[PDB]
Amino acid sequence: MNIFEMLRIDEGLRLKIYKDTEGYYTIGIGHLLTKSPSLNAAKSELDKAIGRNTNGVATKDEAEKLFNQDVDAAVRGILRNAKLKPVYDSLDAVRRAALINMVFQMGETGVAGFTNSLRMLQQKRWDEAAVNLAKSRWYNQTPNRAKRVITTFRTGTWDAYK
Ligand SMILES: [Cl-]
Ligand SMILES: [Cl-]
Repeated sequence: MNIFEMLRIDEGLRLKIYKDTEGYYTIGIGHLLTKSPSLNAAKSELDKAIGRNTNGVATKDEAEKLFNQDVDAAVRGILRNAKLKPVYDSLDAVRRAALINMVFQMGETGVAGFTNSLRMLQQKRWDEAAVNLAKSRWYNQTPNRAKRVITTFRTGTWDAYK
């Protein structure tokens, strides 16, 4: 298992513009297009992302390219973030993937706000962190996915994904 396969399981793959769990237009492997209520605005962002008149549809290769770009951006965001970097640096490889997953879903800002959990993770207080992570809108809105990521931070194994 690795970050790509992990996120592929969590996000799925859809080749036509769809609405995510929050009702925002997305495409491919969890690639958010826009928070705007307008389908046209979404089609326009899709075309600009892929570089062609797509008509709201992407091919598999295109979706996978957006995915590679997004994972790369998530990592790079973490490394540039003063609150995130130190946590990431302190973690083992598996847990690092858990942190990337969270950033991919909610953004640098979103995750950087889990101040208390981040400190616990940095301290390697696994069970405590897991408890704190669960007291969040994130967990209440997408509990199955959140449980998978949490278990990952708790155990440092990929058991939740197997
Ligand atoms: Cl893009
Ligand atoms: Cl879920």
